[PDB]
Amino acid sequence: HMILYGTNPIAWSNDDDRSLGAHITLDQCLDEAAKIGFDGIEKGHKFPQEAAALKAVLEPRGLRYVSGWHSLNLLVNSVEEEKAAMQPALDLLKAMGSKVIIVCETSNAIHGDNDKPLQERPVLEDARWEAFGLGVEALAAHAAAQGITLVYHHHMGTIVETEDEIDRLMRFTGPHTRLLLDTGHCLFGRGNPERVAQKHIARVGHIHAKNIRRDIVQDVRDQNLSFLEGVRRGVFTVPGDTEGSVDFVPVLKIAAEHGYQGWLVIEAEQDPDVRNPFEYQSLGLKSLKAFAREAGLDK
Ligand SMILES: [Co+2]
Ligand SMILES: [Co+2]
Ligand SMILES: [Co+2]
Repeated sequence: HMILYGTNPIAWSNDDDRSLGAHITLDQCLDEAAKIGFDGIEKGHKFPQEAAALKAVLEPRGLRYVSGWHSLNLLVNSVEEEKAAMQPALDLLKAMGSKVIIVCETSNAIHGDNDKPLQERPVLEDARWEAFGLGVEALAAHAAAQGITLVYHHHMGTIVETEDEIDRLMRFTGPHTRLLLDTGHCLFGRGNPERVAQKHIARVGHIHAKNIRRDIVQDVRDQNLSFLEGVRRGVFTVPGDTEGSVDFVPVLKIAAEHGYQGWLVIEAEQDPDVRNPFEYQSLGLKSLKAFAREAGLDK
């Protein structure tokens, strides 16, 4: 299949606040992801990191290793220091047959800081954008020569959150650097997911189909809450949730018309005690397959 459907384990156990879903084992997360019908799953903090041990848990379940998140520190480290820091993840992705590496500059990110409101998130100095993009494209070209496509995950609480900052990254990068379009983080950052698709679909190498609850997002803006406070309150949900705001079909229709191939990943951090991972991820996969069908992306 050219279009593959994945999930992300943070719907079961959160990476940034490990108390969320701490009670859910790796076995429960992988068992349920396989039963629901996902073709594969992305890396989470409970995952093994040796290729032989990671195959031992994913192959019996029929799950492919979609990719793994890898933090960048180009704002405080050199490019060479970051090529070294990135190589271990490239070795695992290659050994696992993965074609993509997910990256995001977190040196000064605040999404993992429970005490810091999202409005206090870092903004990259205007002068630094060109050098930062050159460091990103250098890492992208390093990975591409090893057969791995680099996709940058724009994220709340980081220097790349707004739609205009997604444009600036895409202007100061290329050709190997690709965008990971996360529809949840895009709309949360006041961007328009459909408009971002129109501009950058040709450079999109990975897609996260994440929904948002508009009422909860407005609470995070009015009360000036942190990123993780929002997650615990339900800022994110899955495609198909009536409480969501993201219009997925127009995004997938743009991807269909430009011949996108690769993964569509249901990613929805929530409090798993209140938002049962099996129920919401099940609704996400069903709804996202139907949306992709309606958009002409999956036939
Ligand atoms: Co080149
Ligand atoms: Co995140
Ligand atoms: Co994402």
